[PDB]
Amino acid sequence: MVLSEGEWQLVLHVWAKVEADVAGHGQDILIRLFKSHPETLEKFDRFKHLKTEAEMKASEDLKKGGVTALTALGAILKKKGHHEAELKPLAQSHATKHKIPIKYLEFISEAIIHVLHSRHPGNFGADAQGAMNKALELFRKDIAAKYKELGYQG
Ligand code: HEM
Repeated sequence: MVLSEGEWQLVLHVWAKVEADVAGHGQDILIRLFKSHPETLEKFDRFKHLKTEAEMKASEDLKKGGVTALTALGAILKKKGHHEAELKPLAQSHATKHKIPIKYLEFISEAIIHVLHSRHPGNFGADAQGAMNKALELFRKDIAAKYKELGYQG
C-alpha cells in the first residue's frame, strides 16, 4: 500500500523515542519475540541456547543483535517507502542464509508493536500504532516479493 506523510510522521515520531536507547528497546523486542514464539530463537545460532529471560537480558550478543536489526529497520522506515536498495541485502540474507519465513517477520512486527505500546503511550496511541502497522505491513509485503524473486517461498 502507500502511507501518507502524516502516517510516516507518526512512525518517525515514535522511532525518535526508540533512538534514545536503541539497545534497550532491542532487548525488550527480542525477548518478547522469543517468549511469545520460542521457535524463533532457534534461528540464532549464536545465542539459541539461552534458557531464561535473565540470561537473555545479560547476553551481549543478543543486545548487539537487537541494535543491528532495529538500526536497519530504522533506516528503512526513514526512507518512507523508498527502501528498494535497503531491502536487497536484507531479503537475500534472510531468505538464503538465515531462512526466516514471512510468518517470523510477522512475529517480530507484533513484538515491536507490543513493546512500543508498553513503553511509549505518549507517541503510540491508536493512530500511531495504525501507522506503524501500515509501515511494517509495507516492509513485509516488499520483502515477501523479494523473497519470491530470490527463490524462497518464505
Ligand atoms: C524487522 C525485521 C528484521 C530486520 C530489520 C533484521 C535485520 C538484520 C540485520 C541488519 C542483520 C545483519 C546483516 C544480515 O545478515 O542481513 C540480521 C541478521 C540476522 N537476522 Fe535479522 N532482521 C529482522 C528480522 C529477523 C527475524 C524475525 C529473525 C529470526 C526469527 C532474524 C534472524 C536473523 C539472524 C539469525 C541473523 C544473523 C545473526 C547473527 O549473525 O548472530 N531476523 N538481521
